[PDB]
Amino acid sequence: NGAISLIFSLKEEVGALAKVLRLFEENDINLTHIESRPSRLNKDEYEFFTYLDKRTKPVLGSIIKSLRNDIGATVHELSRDKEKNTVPWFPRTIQELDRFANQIDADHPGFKDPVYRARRKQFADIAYNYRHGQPIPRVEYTEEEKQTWGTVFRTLKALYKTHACYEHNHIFPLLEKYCGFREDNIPQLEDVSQFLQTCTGFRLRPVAGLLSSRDFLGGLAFRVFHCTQYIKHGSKPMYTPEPDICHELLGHVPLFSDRSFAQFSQEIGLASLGAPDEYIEKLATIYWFTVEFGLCKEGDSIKAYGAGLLSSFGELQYCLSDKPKLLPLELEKTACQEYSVTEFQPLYYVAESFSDAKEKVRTFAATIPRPFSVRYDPYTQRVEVLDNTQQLKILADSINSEVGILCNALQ
Amino acid sequence: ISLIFSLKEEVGALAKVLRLFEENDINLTHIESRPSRLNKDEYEFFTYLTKPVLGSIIKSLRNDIGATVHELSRDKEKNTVPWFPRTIQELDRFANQILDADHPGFKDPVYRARRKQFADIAYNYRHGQPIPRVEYTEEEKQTWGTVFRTLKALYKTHACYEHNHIFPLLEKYCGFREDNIPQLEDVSQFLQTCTGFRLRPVAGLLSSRDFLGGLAFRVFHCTQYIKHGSKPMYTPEPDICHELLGHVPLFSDRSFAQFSQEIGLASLGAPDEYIEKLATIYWFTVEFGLCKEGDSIKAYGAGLLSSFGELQYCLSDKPKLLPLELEKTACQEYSVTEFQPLYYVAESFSDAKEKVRTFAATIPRPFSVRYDPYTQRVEVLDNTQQLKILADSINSEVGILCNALQ
Amino acid sequence: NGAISLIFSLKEEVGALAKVLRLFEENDINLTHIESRPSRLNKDEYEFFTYLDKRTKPVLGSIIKSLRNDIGATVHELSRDKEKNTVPWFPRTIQELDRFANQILDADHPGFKDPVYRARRKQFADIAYNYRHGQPIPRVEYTEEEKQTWGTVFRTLKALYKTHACYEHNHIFPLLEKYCGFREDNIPQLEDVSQFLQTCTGFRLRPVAGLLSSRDFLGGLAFRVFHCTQYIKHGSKPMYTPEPDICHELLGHVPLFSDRSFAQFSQEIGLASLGAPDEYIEKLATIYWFTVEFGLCKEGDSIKAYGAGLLSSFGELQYCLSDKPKLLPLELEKTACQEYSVTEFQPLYYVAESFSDAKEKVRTFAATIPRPFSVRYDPYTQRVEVLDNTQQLKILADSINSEVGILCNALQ
Amino acid sequence: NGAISLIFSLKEEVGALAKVLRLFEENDINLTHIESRPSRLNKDEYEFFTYLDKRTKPVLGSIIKSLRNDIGATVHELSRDKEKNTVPWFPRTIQELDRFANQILDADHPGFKDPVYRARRKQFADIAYNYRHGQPIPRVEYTEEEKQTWGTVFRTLKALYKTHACYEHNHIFPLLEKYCGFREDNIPQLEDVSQFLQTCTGFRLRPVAGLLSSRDFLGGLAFRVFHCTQYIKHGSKPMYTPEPDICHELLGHVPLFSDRSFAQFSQEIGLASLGAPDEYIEKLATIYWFTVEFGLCKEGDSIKAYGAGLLSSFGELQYCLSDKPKLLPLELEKTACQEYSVTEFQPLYYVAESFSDAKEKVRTFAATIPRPFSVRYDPYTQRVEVLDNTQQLKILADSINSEVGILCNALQK
Repeated sequence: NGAISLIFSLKEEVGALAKVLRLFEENDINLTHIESRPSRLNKDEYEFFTYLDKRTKPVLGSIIKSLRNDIGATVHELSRDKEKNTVPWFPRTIQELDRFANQIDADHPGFKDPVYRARRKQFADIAYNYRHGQPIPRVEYTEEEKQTWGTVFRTLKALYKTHACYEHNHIFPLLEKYCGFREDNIPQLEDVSQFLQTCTGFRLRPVAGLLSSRDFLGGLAFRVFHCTQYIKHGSKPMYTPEPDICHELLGHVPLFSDRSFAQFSQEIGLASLGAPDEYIEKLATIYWFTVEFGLCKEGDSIKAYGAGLLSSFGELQYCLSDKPKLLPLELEKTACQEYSVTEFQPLYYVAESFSDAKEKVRTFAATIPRPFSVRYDPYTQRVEVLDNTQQLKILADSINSEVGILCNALQ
Repeated sequence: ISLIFSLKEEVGALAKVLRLFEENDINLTHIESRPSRLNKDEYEFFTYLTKPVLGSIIKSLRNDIGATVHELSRDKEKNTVPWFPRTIQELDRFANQILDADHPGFKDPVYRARRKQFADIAYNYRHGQPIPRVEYTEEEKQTWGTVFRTLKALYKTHACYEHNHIFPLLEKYCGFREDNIPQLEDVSQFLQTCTGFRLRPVAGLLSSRDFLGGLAFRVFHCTQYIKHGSKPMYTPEPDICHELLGHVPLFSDRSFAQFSQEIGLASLGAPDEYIEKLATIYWFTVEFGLCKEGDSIKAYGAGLLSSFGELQYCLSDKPKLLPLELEKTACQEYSVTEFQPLYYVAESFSDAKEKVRTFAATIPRPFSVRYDPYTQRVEVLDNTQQLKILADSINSEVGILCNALQ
Repeated sequence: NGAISLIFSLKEEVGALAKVLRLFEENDINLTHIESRPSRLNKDEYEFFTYLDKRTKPVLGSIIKSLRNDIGATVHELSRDKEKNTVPWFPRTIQELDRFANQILDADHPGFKDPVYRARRKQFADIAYNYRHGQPIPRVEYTEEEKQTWGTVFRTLKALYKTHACYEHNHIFPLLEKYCGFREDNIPQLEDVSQFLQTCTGFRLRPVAGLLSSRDFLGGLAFRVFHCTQYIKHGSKPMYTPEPDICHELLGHVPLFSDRSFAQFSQEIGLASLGAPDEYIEKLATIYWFTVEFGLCKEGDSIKAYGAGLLSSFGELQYCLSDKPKLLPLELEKTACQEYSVTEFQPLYYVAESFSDAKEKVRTFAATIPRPFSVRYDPYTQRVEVLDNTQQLKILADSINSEVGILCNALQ
Repeated sequence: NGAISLIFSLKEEVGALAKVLRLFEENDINLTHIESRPSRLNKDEYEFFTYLDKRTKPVLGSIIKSLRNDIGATVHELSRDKEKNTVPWFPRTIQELDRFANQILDADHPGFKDPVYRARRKQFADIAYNYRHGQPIPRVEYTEEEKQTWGTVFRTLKALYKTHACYEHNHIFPLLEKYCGFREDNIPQLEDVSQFLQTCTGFRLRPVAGLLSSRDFLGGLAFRVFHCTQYIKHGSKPMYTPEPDICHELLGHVPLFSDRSFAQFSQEIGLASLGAPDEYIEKLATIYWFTVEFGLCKEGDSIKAYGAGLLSSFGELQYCLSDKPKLLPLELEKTACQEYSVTEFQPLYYVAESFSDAKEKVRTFAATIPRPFSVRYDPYTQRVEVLDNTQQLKILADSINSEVGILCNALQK
C-alpha cells in the first residue's frame, strides 16, 4: 500500500476550504483522509494533512497543479516508495508512527532453541499489536532470563563509575530507585517510558525487530524510541550484534533521560525527515558514531556515551584503552566513515559535548536536499514544515518575545 | 504542603535526601527525584507531603545539605508560596472544588437529575482518561439549536477573525450543527491537534486560582451540562453553549492559546491580591474582550460569543471602551448580572500576551515559571536559571531560522 | 536640481563590475557620481551609490532597463519629486544630508522691529547655509541681551525639572551643566554640545537656518543627526515658544539625545521615514509630535514629561502634569492620525510606557509602511543599508546566532 | 609623562556626582581631565573617563581610597608603566590614539647612501609626527623614481592575485584600482584610501612615522584604526621586505581591511589586546604574525593567502602555496607559542578555516586572557566600553534584541 501525503497550506478565503475539500471529492477520495487544521504559524492559513496510499495515486497529479496554480499554494508530495519528483515520506503526527512500526538467523545463539524462538514470537506479537497511546504490556520474565540480565547488569555497573559519561552516571541511580534497575529485576518498558516521559518527554515504543534507519530515526524526531522487549539468549550473555533489552535499558535509556542528549538525538531525527536515501545513510553513520559508539570529552579526559558501548561490557573497556584510534567529531568526514557491526570498532569519534554535536547536526542538516525545513511542535505532537517567508516571520517574532524576557530579566 | 528544591550532587546528596525522608517515615513514592535540565550537576526534588515534623526536614535540607527549599502551601499559610500544580496530572488534586431555587430548572425533576449526572462525570474524571460521552435528549438538542441558530447568524459580522477562522472546522469536524451537541472528547482531541489545549470536565465553578492555574498547562476546565430549555437565552451560569460557542474556537488559535496560557502561568504561586487582579484581567479579555481589526472592533470574549443580546450591545454605541492597559484593567470593577458598562479593546492577542507577561513580572514570587510541553511540567526557575533556559531556547529557534532561510 | 538615485546590488561575476560602470560612463555619469563598494552582509556582492540629479532623467530609464533586463539587478529607483511609482528619495550616507539641508520653509514676530535681531538672524542662517557635514560648528559670541534671554528661560525651567521632567532628562542635565556650560549666564556653543552628544550616543549637531520638511528632518534622525537652530528668540518675549530657538533645542532635545534608549527611539522614527510615502511621513511627524515633541512617559509611580516642546516651555510643562490635560496610552495606529494644533497648549497627550517600548512600537509601525525594502543604519560606515534579499537575511540571522552563541557561553 | 587612568562608575544619588568631581578637583586634577558620561546600560549610573599621567600619582591612592570606600565604587586602575595591581593601559576613545601614536620603535638600510632618500623619510615622518585624529591625511606627490618602484611591485603581484589571493582580497581589489587609484603608474594617497576604508568597514588610516609596539598597534585595531606608513621602500631593491612601506600597507592590508569579515576578525585581535599582560601581548603578536601577516585560509577544497606579508611579497606569495611550506591548522593555543623568524620565508603557515571561524577562535582565546573586565567597541561613540559580567550580558542581549527586530521587519519584505 505504501503511504502518500500532500503537504500544503491554504489561505482562508470565502469558499477556500469549501473547494479544496471538494477537490478531493471530485476525484472521489474519501474525506476522512483529508484533515484540515488551522496553520500553527500563519493566523490566516489552513494546513491540510492527507492520509493517503498508492490507491489514491491515479488522481494526485491533477490535484497538485490546480492547488499549485488554480489556488497558488506550495504543495510537497510525500511518497513511501521514493519515486520521481517526490519527497521521501515521513509521518507528520506522532500517531502516524503506527503506520510502519511493524515494517521489519541461522547463526543466532538461539537457532536450535525452540523455547527461545517461541518466546521471541511472543514479544514480536506484543509489539505488532502496540499502538501509540496504549500502555506497554508487562511480561514476567523467566528466571533464566533474569540471570542473563543479572550477568549483563552486574559487570557493567562496575565499569560505569570510571568508563561511563557523567550524564549516564548522574541518572542511573534514579533508575535504580524508581525503575527497578537492579541486578535481580528486569525493568518493564512501561515504567521506563513513564520515567523518560517525565524527564525529557521521550517515550518508548515496543518494536518486534529492526526498522529501516529512516523509520527508526524518524521516530527520534518525535522523541519516540522504538525499543525491543526481548532479551538475548542466555547461553551467550555477552552476545551483542542484535539489540536485546539489555542494549535498550542500559545503553539508551539513561541518556534519553538528559535534555541535551535528548535534544541532540531528536536533532538527528529531525534531519532524517524527507532526507533522500543517500542522506539517511549518512545520518545512520553519524548515528553509529554518536548515539551508538560515541565518546565525549569530560574536562581533561574522555568518557563513553554510546549505547553500543554502555551495553557491551567488552567494548566499554576497549574504547577507553589507548589501542583504539580517536578523531574529534567531524560530520563532513564522520558521515562517510566506514564501520563494521560485528567487530570491535577500530575508530571512535570524540565529541566536545552533546550541545556542540547538536549544533553540528543542525548545521549538517542544511546540506540535506529538502524543499523545506522542519520544527517539532511538542504541543500538538506534530511536525511543522517550514517553507514560507511569512512562517519565518512568525518564528522571528516568537524569538523576539523571548529576547524581551531575557532582557527584562537582566534588569 | 509541597516542597520544591534543587541540590548539587556533592558528597552523596541524593542518598542523604532519601535517608532524610526515611528517618521521617515518608515513603519514597512521595519523593519525586529528577535530574536538572540546566545544571548537569544537580537534581530536582518534588514531594507531595504528614504535617507534624515537616520543620525537621526543611531545616535539614537547607542547612545540612545546602539546598534552596520552596514551601508551597494551599492553606494560605503565611511565609509559604500559594500552592499550584506542577504536573498536568496534579490538576486532579483540586478539580473537585465547586460552589439554586432561582434556577429556571429548579422545578424540573429530570433537569435536576441531569445536573447531578454531569457533576458526577466531572467529579469522577481524572487526567488522561477519555471524557465520558453522553446522549443528549431531543429537548437538550433543540435548546442548543435555538442558541446555535441565533448566534451563528451574528458571527460573520460581530465575531473576531480567529473565531471565524476556526468555526468552519468545528462544524466540519466536531459536529457543530444546530441539531447536534458535540461530545467534549471530540472537541478535546481537535484542540489537541490545533494548539495542544485539552478539556477537563468540571462540575461547576472552581476558584480563580484553580481555574487560571489550569490554563498554564493549556488545560481548559469545561462544563458539560446545558442550560434549562425553558430559558434558552439564559447565559448567567457558564453552560455548554458558553464553552463550545464562546471559548473553544479561540482556544484553537495559536496566539489566543498563548495569551490565555500566559494569564495562567502568571497565576502560579501568585498572592491572593494578584489572583484577584489576574481574574479581573481575565474577565476583561478571555470572557468580555473586544479586539481591533483594522478600523473596526470585533468581539472575542466567550461571554460575548455565547450571549446573543450582549454580542450586539457590545459592538454598539452604548458601552464605554478603553484601550487595554493592564495596570488600569487589573483594577477594574465588574458585575456578573448585567450587560457590562465597560469593555477593554486589545490590538491583538499577540500584544495582549506581551502585556500580561510584563504585568506578571510585577507579581511577587520567589521564582519564575516556564511550561514544558514535552514533560507536561511547569518548571520553577531561580533568576539565574531563567537566563540560561531562555538563552538556550533562543539559541535553538535561531538555528531553525538560519536553516530555514535557505 | 532635485535628486535621483538608483539603489541596487549585484553579485560579482566576471566583468559584472565593469559592465555596470560602462553603462553609467556611456551616459555621461562620471565615476564620482557612481561609487561601488562591497556589500556589508553578502561577501560576494557590490552595493552601488548614485549621486544623480534631474539632469540625468532623460537617460535614467534606459540605464534602469539595462540593469534589470541585461545585467539582471534588482533596482529601486529613488526620486525626490516622487515621480511615476518611484520611492521617495532619502540620503544613503551621512554626508549626503548636505544635499538638501538648506530647503527651508517675520510679520508679527517679536523681533521684527529690531534691526540688530534681524541681522543676527541672517548671521545665524548664513552659518547654516555654509555648514557642511564634518566641519566644526562655527562658534559665535553671544551678546549680554541674548545670554539674559537664555537665562530667564533656563532659570524658570531648571526649578521645575526636578518635579516635572523624566528621569533620563534629569540624569544628564547636570552633566551638561558641568561639561558644556549649561549655566544661566552662558549660551553654550553648538560645537561643544555636538561633541558631548557624539561621546554619549553618537548623536551629532547640524545647524539649520530654519524649519526643514518632516521627510528631510526625520531622515536626519536615522543617522543620529539632529538639525539644530543656533539663533535665540528675541529678548522682548522670553516665553515665546512658536519657533524652535536655541533654547528649545538645547533645553528640550539635547538632554534626551544623550540617552541611549531615547537616541535609538528617535532614530527609529527616522529609519522608518526613509522612503516612506507622503502619507506615512505625515503619520511619522504626528507620532513625532506626540512623542519627541510633547510626549509623556510612565515612571513607576508617576507620569513625567519628556517632549522637547514641554521641557522648553515653562507654562506647558506645568499644565501637562496637572489634571487639565486628557492623557491616553501611546497607541500608534490611533496616535498617527491624532489631530493637533501648534497654536495653544495641547488638549491631549499620549503616555509612553517607556522609550524602549515606544521604540518597538515604532519598529512595528514601520513594517506597515509601504516600501520595497527595510533599512538598517551602519554606524561604522555611517551609511544606510537596504535589506531586500533572502541572501541578506541569511547573514543577518547567522550573526544573530553568533551573539546568541556568545551570550550562552557568557552565562553558563 | 606616561598615562594613568581610573575606570569607575557611580550611581546617581543626590550630591553623588559633585562629591566625585570634587575629590578630583580638590587634588588639582582639573575638570578637563575627568569626563563623566551617562552609563549606557545602567540608566541611573555615570561613567567616568579620566585622562591622567604620572603627575597625578602622588594623589592617586587617596582618590582611589575614597572612591572605593567613601563612595563604594569598583575602580580599575590603568597605568602605562604597568606596575603590579594595575591594568596595562590602553586608549578608551579613538582620540586617545593620538597620545602614544608617536612612540616609534639604519647603516645597512638599502637607502643609507642616498641622501635624497634619507631626507624624504624625514618628510613622511614629519607628516605623521604632526598628524592628529580627525585631520585629513596630507597628500604627497610622489616622484617618478618612487612610482617606478610601486609599479614593479604592483605589476608582479596583480598578475598573481587571481590564483593566489583569497576571495576577499580579489573582491575588493578591482574597486581599489577603480576608485582609489591603485594602478601600475600611480601610488595612491592615504587620504583617498582611508575614506574608501571608512565607506567599507569603518577602518581608517592613521599616518605613522615608523613601527609601534605591538600593544599600541594592536590596540588601534580595536577601533578599526590601522596605523599606516606613507613612505615607500628605496628604489634600488624593490623586492626589499623588512620594513613595511606603502607597498605592504596598500597592497597587503588595504584590500582585506575593506572586507567586513576580515575587519571584524582583525578588530577582534585588537579588542583582545586592550589591557592584556605583556605575556599575552606577545601571544597575540604571534597569532597576528600567522593570521593577518602571514596567514593562509581554506577556500573550498583549495587554500589561498590572506597575510599582508604574503600579498605584498611576490616571492613568498608564490612560495606559500607550493609544496615547500609546512602547513598546520590554526589553533590559537598552539599558534600563540609558535617560533618564527622575520628575515626568511616562513617555513610554517597556519591555515584558517575562514575569517569568520578565525574571529571566534580569537574571541575564545581572549576569554582566557587575565583582565578584570570585558571590552566591546561602540562605533557610535568611537569608544571602548569596559564591562563587568552583568553589563556584558546586557549589551549582548540588547544587541540581539535590536538585530532580531530588524530581521522581523525585513522578513515581511
